[PDB]
Amino acid sequence: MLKKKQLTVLDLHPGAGKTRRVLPEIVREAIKKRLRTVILAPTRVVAAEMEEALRGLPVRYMTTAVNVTHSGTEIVDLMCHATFTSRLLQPIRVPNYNLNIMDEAHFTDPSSIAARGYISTRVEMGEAAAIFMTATPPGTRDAFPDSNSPIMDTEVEVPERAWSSGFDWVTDHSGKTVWFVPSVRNGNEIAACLTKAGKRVIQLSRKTFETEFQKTKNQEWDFVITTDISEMGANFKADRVIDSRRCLKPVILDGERVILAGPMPVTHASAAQRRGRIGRNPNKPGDEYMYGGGCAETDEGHAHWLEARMLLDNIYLQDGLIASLYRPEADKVAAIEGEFKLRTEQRKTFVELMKRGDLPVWLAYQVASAGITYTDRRWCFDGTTNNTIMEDSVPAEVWTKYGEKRVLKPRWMDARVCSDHAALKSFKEFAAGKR
Ligand SMILES: OCc1ccc(-n2cnc3ccccc32)cc1
Repeated sequence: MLKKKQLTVLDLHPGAGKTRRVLPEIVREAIKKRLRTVILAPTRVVAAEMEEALRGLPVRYMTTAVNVTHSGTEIVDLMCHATFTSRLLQPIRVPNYNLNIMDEAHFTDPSSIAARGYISTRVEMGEAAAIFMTATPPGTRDAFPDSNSPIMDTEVEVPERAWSSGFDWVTDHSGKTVWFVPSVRNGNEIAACLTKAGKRVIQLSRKTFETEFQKTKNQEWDFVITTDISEMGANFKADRVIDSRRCLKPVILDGERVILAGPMPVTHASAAQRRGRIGRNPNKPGDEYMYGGGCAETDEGHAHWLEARMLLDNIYLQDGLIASLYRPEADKVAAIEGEFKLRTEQRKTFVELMKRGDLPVWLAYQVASAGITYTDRRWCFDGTTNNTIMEDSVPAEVWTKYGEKRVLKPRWMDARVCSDHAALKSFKEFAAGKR
């Protein structure tokens, strides 16, 4: 695998030991061959699990998820997918890694797709080697891969709302269930219904995942209600997955706004990862996978692949060359390489709107490309009436940094800034000039 110009897809089935068995063998070989190596973890939770798998090996943990004293002599770096792409975008030196290892390489967040684009382009140029570790590479059509123990697969109607009757199988279960929902708001309603029926429920989503995932270890629980973030190497001692088989799809309409379309079917890769949360213990056969819909290739025309192009157009590779998307996922977007390349000062603005602003990539791009500076929030208030953001069925209002109460009416509307109470709170703080 470690030979230059090679990209290896390590596609062992979920739970086959890619992270805890194969990765340390790769890292030992890389250190023997003096290969400057990066390991990319999808989440801080996975970064911390990797530290335990790699304990004893000289690895620099570029994450405060790991409390360690480095020797200063490590040639293997470990960081999150998003940290890698973030450092590439910023005026910070990123070494030209001889070996690029991406764990949970199916992750479809924009920064992960961009990282795979950059890495696969370096390999195609003859500059580097890469290993992409995932049971579900792009375009996989198999939702039911192999497992460590037999799984009971059942197609069944799954609730997406509070229910009073007709789903006794949900609550009659005496084990632990991981339940994949299409959104935070949908999970909130299911979680409230289970709580009212006497169940102990933990909710996971992107913003809460590091903090809340620890509860799955520290407290007894009956249900984990999760969004798709638990597709990225989240491990549970569970005996059942309930899978809506539904997700939200960010869609750019008419180049001018982002909507959260659906819910609609998950990809086969997502469904396989959701199912792959169970059947992991060869001593516990008959874990259950209950699934409530079919799969579809809903990654086609998904905003994340366009956002990945906006990130890659703004990463230096060599002169004016621009990294391509990883070939198997390159058709998911109709984009022109370089169309989103910003001049130096607009690029800095773009980066700060994502990093400090915490805005979605698409929205950061609209603001930066308009020649707006990071602290200029006038655009949060001067949009069309149809861009009015609602809070409890009334227009949302903030006090501007000038001390004026104004209706939130962004010039560019991206549904992800108000998809749940926490998102809208963060966007209100941004519009007010509070970060
Ligand atoms: O680019 C942002 C960012 C992310 C991670 C870190 N970081 C945390 N612990 C570290 C140890 C070694 C090198 C970098 C480290 C710094 C900066």
